[PDB]
Amino acid sequence: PFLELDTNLPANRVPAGLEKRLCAAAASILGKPADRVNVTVRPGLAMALSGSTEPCAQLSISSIGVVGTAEDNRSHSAHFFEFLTKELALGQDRILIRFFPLESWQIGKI
Amino acid sequence: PFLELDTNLPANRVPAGLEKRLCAAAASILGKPADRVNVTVRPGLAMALSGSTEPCAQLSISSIGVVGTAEDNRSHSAHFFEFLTKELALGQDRILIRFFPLESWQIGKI
Amino acid sequence: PFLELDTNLPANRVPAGLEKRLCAAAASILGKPADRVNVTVRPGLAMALSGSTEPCAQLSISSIGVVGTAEDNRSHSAHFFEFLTKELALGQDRILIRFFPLESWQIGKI
Ligand SMILES: O=C(O)c1cccc(-c2cc(C(=O)O)ncc2C(=O)O)c1
Ligand SMILES: O=C(O)c1cccc(-c2cc(C(=O)O)ncc2C(=O)O)c1
Ligand SMILES: O=C(O)c1cccc(-c2cc(C(=O)O)ncc2C(=O)O)c1
Repeated sequence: PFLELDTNLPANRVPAGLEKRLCAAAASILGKPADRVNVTVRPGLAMALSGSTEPCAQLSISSIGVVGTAEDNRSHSAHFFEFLTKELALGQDRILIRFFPLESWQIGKI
Repeated sequence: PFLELDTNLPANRVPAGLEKRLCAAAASILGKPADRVNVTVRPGLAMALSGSTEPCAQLSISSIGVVGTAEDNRSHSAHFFEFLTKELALGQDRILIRFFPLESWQIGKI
Repeated sequence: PFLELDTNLPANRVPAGLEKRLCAAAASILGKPADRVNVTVRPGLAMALSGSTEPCAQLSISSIGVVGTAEDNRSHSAHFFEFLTKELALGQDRILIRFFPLESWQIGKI
């Protein structure tokens, strides 16, 4: 799976090694091996979420695994909110998650 | 809606509070309440647009609202070009917009 | 076409003008004119790829040109791995490419 996290938290306000803890958490949450988990964190951005510029984060999750129902993703979403609220001291209303299906042909390795 | 703006303008060359003005503009343009508008600005990137490295910007707009016709989006596009040309002193040829449909199930809140 | 490259290489460790060489390479690889090629490089990010935080890069390629088969993209992928391995001194296992189809209506110019 492919995780992309944008935040207006400055790089020096983001916990050291967040990308490592999010990778291991994502493997456990999504039930995938760690060696197939990809995380990108882009801190220090200018962001407005739900109309406001308080600290926030946007998480994109892209995977062959993504099933196009709310319920299929709701347990995953709940875990990712719990992870990000504790790591970045964000309220529940300062995080949004977007899920994107992928197919095998779209992924280039070699 | 979800707005993502990449630019090669350095962070200190981007107008203070662009993310706030783009959020309010987007609400007015897309006819959505401000509290459902999300903006991310990523300045200081290395960018080539239409083959050149002059100042430029790429805007992604993702929404349940996006209708898969040029004409449905053309009035929106026109407004976003007018907004970005004036804020970032870019010519019309230095901006590209991409529209992406979303469905409700893809969005995780809580 | 639209190329987006994320890397954990610091901006000052990324070769000067990578965005220009990637633009010209992409035009030659994808068989498109340079003036329709768009490249974004976002360096200095925190990244884990295949579970690890060694230097890596993620390349997204979005185009009307993208055909939904592995084989249609495999020659393109091979060229982009060859380009990035030599520019960023990354091993083959430290790069992942994702291909995304676009339709004309999604692209706003003016
Ligand atoms: O399934 C494969 O063998 C394969 C081939 C290329 C890439 C991937 C892949 C897919 C996903 C995902 O969609 O969640 N995540 C990680 C990988 C990967 O192997 O890096 C998987
Ligand atoms: O429609 C809802 O109630 C709902 C639930 C979760 C997320 C969103 C949503 C959708 C969009 C959009 O697709 O343009 N924009 C903002 C939101 C949001 O409520 O944050 C809307
Ligand atoms: O085909 C067109 O005339 C046209 C109109 C608007 C945007 C684009 C376009 C499409 C792609 C692509 O999907 O690979 N790449 C570059 C462009 C562009 O003209 O900037 C093309």
